[PDB]
Amino acid sequence: SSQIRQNYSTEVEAAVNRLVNLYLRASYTYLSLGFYFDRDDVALEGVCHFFRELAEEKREGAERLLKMQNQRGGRALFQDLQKPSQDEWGTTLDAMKAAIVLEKSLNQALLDLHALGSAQADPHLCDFLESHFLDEEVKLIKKMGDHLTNIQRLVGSQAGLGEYLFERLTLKH
Amino acid sequence: SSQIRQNYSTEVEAAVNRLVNLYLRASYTYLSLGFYFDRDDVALEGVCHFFRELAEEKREGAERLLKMQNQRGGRALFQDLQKPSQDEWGTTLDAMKAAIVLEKSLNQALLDLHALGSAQADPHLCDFLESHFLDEEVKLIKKMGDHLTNIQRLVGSQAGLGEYLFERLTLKH
Amino acid sequence: SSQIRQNYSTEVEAAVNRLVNLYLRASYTYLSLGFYFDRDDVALEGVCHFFRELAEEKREGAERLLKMQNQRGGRALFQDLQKPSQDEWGTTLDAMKAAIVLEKSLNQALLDLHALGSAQADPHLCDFLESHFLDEEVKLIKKMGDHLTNIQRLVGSQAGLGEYLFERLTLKH
Amino acid sequence: SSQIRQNYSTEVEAAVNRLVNLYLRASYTYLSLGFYFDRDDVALEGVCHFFRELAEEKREGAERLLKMQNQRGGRALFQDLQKPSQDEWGTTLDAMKAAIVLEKSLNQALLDLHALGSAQADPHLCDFLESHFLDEEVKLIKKMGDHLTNIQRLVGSQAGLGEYLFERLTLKH
Amino acid sequence: SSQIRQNYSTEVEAAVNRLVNLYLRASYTYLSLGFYFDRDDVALEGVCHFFRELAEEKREGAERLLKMQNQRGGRALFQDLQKPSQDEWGTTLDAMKAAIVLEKSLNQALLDLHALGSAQADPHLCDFLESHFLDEEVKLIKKMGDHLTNIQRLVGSQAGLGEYLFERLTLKH
Ligand SMILES: [Rh+]
Ligand SMILES: [Rh+]
Ligand SMILES: [Rh+]
Ligand SMILES: [Rh+]
Ligand SMILES: [Rh+]
Ligand SMILES: [Rh+]
Ligand SMILES: [Rh+]
Ligand SMILES: [Rh+]
Ligand SMILES: [Rh+]
Ligand SMILES: [Rh+]
Repeated sequence: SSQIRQNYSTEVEAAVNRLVNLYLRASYTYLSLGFYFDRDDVALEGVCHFFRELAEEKREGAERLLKMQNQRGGRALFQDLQKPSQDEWGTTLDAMKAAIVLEKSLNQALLDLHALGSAQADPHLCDFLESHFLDEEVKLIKKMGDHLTNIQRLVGSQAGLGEYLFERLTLKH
Repeated sequence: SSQIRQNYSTEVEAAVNRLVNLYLRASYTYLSLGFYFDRDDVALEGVCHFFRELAEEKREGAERLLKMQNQRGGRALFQDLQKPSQDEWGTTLDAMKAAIVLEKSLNQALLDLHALGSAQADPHLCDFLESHFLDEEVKLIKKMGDHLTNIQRLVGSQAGLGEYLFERLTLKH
Repeated sequence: SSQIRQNYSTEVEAAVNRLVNLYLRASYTYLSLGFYFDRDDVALEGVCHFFRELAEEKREGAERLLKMQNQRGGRALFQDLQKPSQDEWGTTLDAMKAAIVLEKSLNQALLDLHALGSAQADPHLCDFLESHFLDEEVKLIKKMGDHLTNIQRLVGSQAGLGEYLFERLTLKH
Repeated sequence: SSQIRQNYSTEVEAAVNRLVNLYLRASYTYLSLGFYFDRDDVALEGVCHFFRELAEEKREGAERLLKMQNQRGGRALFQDLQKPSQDEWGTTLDAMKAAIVLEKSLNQALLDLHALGSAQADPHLCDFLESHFLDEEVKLIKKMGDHLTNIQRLVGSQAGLGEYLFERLTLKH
Repeated sequence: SSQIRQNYSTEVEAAVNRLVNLYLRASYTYLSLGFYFDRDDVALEGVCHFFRELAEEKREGAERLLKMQNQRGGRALFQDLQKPSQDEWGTTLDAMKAAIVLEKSLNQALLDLHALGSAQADPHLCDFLESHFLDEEVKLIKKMGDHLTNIQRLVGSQAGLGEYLFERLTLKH
């Protein structure tokens, strides 16, 4: 390019690069979450596994965006990746709350990009986001909301017991 | 028909149509119960599965009745299907109580129909209800009573914990 | 929820609940159609099979909508299900005409919902309807139009003969 | 016996022997029907097959009754078997009408025997008739009624054509 | 070329290019015929299949000619492809008549080319037409003549019935 670029605005190109940064930031956040749950003084393997899988999914999301950027003739531009918001993530409940906040933020960014593409008359972009991002995000947020509810029901007056049981009976493979 | 109809009273034909409505109503009730347990703020997958399976069983029961109606030369007549008694179903305990009430009502309707058939000297009807309905209903009600007892034992002073454990350890496949 | 709900209007939530009622009503209509063709004085097995399969498809459509409602954080609300428009459905031709009228009505409801979602800036909804409903409906209506044409060609001056042949040579498996 | 006989009245024993004669008579009637359709000037193989299968089923019914008679300690007593009501059976329509008349007569005899057994407080008899006779008869009569309807629809103004098509497309394996 | 060209006249080269245009035109005609029979108000799947297969065969014929043109050192030259002679094709009978007219025209063009090749002393050309075109065309025209005869016999006084039966019992796979 510019030998292939067609109907692909500079605005959308810039927003795609920003979304890549957001997805890589989310991947980094999930990497931190996963290793926190691997600490010997935390030790919840099912929760390490849940977050490590999400780190992989977010990195895959970034790569799909980057591939799309190149398919349209746009140019990938990478920025610094800011460190995650916390160094320690508290309880499973605290972590799951932070994760849903994070996913809602990604979802809103996807919706904003879809709106931009619709405004720019870019149906390929709209289709691409629909096909590989919007429903995945909705399904993920539903799963996290389900988890949050189960974690909340388990707090009772025996929070340690509840945290163990949720990891053993819901999260662990 | 009337080319095949033999020993099949208008009373039994009408009661079969009413029973079809009752079974379809029960199927609809179980559909509502299943989706309630799928809500992100309820999130008890084993309970969604239990009730969704029952919705299927009740619809199958209605279809078996309708097939029998046609085999005897009776005429299926459908009525409005009233919506389920509740929009929200409370706890697993509340739902299981509502389900046993519902099944007892179906059972009583089957017993009433059997009595009508016996009064009408209709042994095919009596056999049909015996063969595919009465024992199924008894087995189902026993299972629900077993579940109720286990749910009740689990309430303790930690109801959330008990509700989670019953779903994980009894209901989930 | 409201812990997961995002970009999901009360208008769309209400319209989804109405569409569920429409699909369940259509399922009930096809149940009635199927059993009518099973009557000993009608006895067209291929036509029973065609309509019974459609009853299943419409119920599946309702369930997909209900699952989506929960994924978005909306709340399923069920209403009375009105009985089908007829108790007896006439000829295969009459039934197929009623079925296309019914499917066109479902299609229009889908189009209205898509328009609402587009107006509400809800791309997940738009995608969902596109992905699992709009093309299925178009394909189904085409098939029914094909059937209608073949049935119409077969009426001739020997309608009974034509009705038998269409059931034997087009509909029966 | 009388070493095993228990709760088995002379009335029921006599009625079982009469029912055996009725079933063997029906088997003989179906044998005649089958061979009539095998005549070179009739030549409807699907109709020969339908009636020959029924001859076998009726003989099996007689044998099940005779086995039951011996299991209860009753004594089989055979009478002359009267020849079938006709030597020539007309059209497929005529034959199917005669067959439904015949099956209705067997059904009524079964119902009469069930009533006798109920009056004699003979639950084994009632169960036996329910288990192997009443539903089989209902299913058979439904099938014949279905056939009659299809045959009737096919008469049109081209009866020969209709008779051929029904044999080829419904009856033939 | 001209490095390979040997015994290949400019006359034959030009006639091969014209025949390519004729075969592609025939392919286009069969494409139109196929989609006409797919219309919801025509709906004869066996006839769509028959003509769609012929569209493929004619395109293959054109490609074989083009390959031969290159093997001999001739130069493919493409011309505009005129649209088919009709937009709507009437009955199966009308379509089959148009198809035989079309195939006879292709056959005559093949015969004319063979005569040209014989006149030009071009045995490779003569062999090529014999090997892959002349017998295929004769076999195809025989099949179409067979179909025409069967369609004509079926018109009777019930043309719709006949058109359905021919599609179901001769054409459909
Ligand atoms: Rh996993
Ligand atoms: Rh979109
Ligand atoms: Rh299950
Ligand atoms: Rh009974
Ligand atoms: Rh099917
Ligand atoms: Rh859309
Ligand atoms: Rh058979
Ligand atoms: Rh009985
Ligand atoms: Rh083919
Ligand atoms: Rh030659």
